[PDB]
Amino acid sequence: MSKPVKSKTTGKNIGYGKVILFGEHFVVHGAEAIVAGISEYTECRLEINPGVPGLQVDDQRPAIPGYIAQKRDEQIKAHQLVLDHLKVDLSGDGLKMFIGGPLVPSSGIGASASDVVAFSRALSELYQLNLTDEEVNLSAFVGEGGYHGTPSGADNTAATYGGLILYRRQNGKSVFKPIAFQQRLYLVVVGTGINASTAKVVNDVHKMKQQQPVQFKRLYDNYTHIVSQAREALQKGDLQRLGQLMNANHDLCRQIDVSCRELESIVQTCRTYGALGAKLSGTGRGGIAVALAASSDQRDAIVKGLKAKCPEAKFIWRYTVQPSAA
Ligand SMILES: C[C@@](O)(CCO)CC(=O)[O-]
Repeated sequence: MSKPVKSKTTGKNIGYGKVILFGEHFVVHGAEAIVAGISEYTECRLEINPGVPGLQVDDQRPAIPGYIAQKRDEQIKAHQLVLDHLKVDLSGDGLKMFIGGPLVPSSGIGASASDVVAFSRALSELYQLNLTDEEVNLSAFVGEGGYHGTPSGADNTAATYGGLILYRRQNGKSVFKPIAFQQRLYLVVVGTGINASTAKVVNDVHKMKQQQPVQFKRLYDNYTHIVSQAREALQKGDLQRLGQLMNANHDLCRQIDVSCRELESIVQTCRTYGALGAKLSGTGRGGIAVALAASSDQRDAIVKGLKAKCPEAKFIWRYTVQPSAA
């Protein structure tokens, strides 16, 4: 059982946000996915709470209205899973937790993973556990079990490592590797305000494949071609090509029936206002859409356009993926 070495964290213990750039839904069936850990993050600060047992959560994340209250019971389970995993006993002296960072918690942004990653790093500091990224990622994965469900590993992996990540089901579980990229990704991420059930939509897609094996196989193959090109576009640093491929990916997502009217409105407006590419991101049928801008100034025009002309764009965020290398 781990005992606290520090009385208060002084580090910057964070978990990155996440957007799926390519391959939501198709990844379930063996295709390669591109997941982006964004710069924007959740921070966890910890300090000892002498004589006061348990974990006191001071959650001040800039979450969308109602989100924190909705997710609190899951968060309780999640934090306790991390605490148990790391063998931390708070039955005597507990902990005060402060949760901050600029990441806006909302469905589709991997905010729950960001939370448990930040918490795992903060615990590692306070208890001087010297956790590797691998160990942080596992702690987060375990904790993610407290939210529903089930975690693929993509959210926690993006939250602990950051940057661009190749995600595939291989031999025969989730396999992750970093993607090297030399350019900044200027993203507009848009929340619909609608929460969809990952499990239901995935199972609906499973049923579509069952009902139309030949048609689904074609869409699946069409996807593998897009992500193959997406990888090359990334290696080249051709953002215009990447954007075009994002659009093509969205088209395939509509064909497996994971879009909706609100998402269509957002992507249409994004493209109208000069986005290189725009698509739903993640589960679909609600959640977030993601648009790629060529620059920061061109991102301004898209945000302007969405605010003015797209009422379905309930929440609008400027997110960035920092380059991995010089
Ligand atoms: C729909 C899906 O591809 C992404 C949901 O965030 C499911 C998964 O990858 O486990």
